[PDB]
Amino acid sequence: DAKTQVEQAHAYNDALSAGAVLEANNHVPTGAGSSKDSSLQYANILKANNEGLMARLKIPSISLDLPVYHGTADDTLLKGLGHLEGTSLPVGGEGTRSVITGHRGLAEATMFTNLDKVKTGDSLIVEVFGEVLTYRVTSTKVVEPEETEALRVEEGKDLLTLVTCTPLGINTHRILLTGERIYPTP
Ligand SMILES: [Cl-]
Ligand SMILES: [Cl-]
Repeated sequence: DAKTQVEQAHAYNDALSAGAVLEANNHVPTGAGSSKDSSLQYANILKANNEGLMARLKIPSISLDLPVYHGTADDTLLKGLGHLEGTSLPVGGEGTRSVITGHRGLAEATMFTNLDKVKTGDSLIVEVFGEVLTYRVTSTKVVEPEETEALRVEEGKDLLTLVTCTPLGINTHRILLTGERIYPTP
């Protein structure tokens, strides 16, 4: 059912027009995608356990290794990183953009506090249902509270986008970065 869950994820990504927006003065990114097939149920795809675990994300340059969950509810984001519903599931594919968010500034956990230390050329590594996908960081950006940033699919690229979030009512700059799929020798 790992084989199948990954095939289901690709089918979901095929039906989805991925998109997101970082809204002005919003503490979390906003999902902004649509699906040509709503029978592919998000919660049930890449469902590794009953708590909604999807994947793990590693960023060796900042010693990060965290669980990735379905969705970006408040409680989820205190357990780990949230996948932003409306964006591609993190199984790759041409014309995909997967968005994952996590807190900065907490005392109780690091989460994405050191995301600003990530630089172009660094690896982002997704471990998902037994597969390992590597992305190389190609852009980093500070998005100030007053700015709005659309996150759209780019051509036939296979993109992973990470963005910081905060608790509700904490209005501060976001760190946004994107990596593109690469293929290290196995
Ligand atoms: Cl593809
Ligand atoms: Cl805290």
